[PDB]
This record gives sequence, C-alpha cells and structure tokens, in this order.
Amino acid sequence: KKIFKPEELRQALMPTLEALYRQDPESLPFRQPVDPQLLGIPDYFDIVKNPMDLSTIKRKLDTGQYQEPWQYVDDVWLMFNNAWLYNRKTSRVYKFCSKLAEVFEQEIDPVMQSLG
Ligand SMILES: COc1cc(C(C)=O)ccc1N
Repeated sequence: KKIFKPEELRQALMPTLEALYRQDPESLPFRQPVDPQLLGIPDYFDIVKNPMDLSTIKRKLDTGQYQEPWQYVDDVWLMFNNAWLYNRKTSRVYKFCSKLAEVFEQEIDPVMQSLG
C-alpha cells in the first residue's frame, strides 16, 4: 500500500486544480463558498448537505487534509454534483459546472495513472 507524502500529493494534484481556476468565466461561481444568507437562498442547505468549492479544496490541498488522492477527487465531484443538483440545467452555474467537469476529467486521468 503506497503511502503519500503531503507535499508530493499536493504537487501531483495542484495542476488539476489550477486548470479549474484558470477557466474564465467558468470557475467564477466556484471560487468561493455559496453563502445562502448573502445570496438570499435559504433552501440551499436543505438540498446541499456538504458544500464544497474551489477555495475550500485548495485550502484542504494546502493543509494536508487529503491523505489519498481519491479524497481530493471526491471533493471535486462533490462540488460539481452540488451545483448540478441545486441549479437549473440551462443556468449559468450549471453550464459553467459542466465545463469545469470536462476540464477536470481531462486533467485528473493521466495524473491518477501516474500516482498508481
Ligand atoms: C445562488 O446561486 C449560486 C449558486 C452557486 C452554486 C455553486 O450552486 C454558486 C453561485 C451562485 N450565485
């Protein structure tokens, strides 16, 4: 069972996260946590039980919170699935989510092969 050093796991996975952040405009609604109070959407946490966003993923990747690569992958998919569950299919958020998911799959596949 391969053990992962925290800084090596971060270096391996960081380019996949940077690829998401580089999408403009598609990363913009994902760069900060959904704040239902600021946005006036009190139903949000009734639907999204486990919020996730790029800034939280980055913080976790920077602070040794992912012991194995699949935990990072799970958080990326959680972010996407939250947005695809809460938002209209033709909404900006949903369409932007789909672009990020396209980019992510391209980026994570060879990385996971090299890790393993
Ligand atoms: C309230 O609409 C939003 C929903 C979302 C997500 C990610 O679901 C993000 C930013 C918004 N402004």
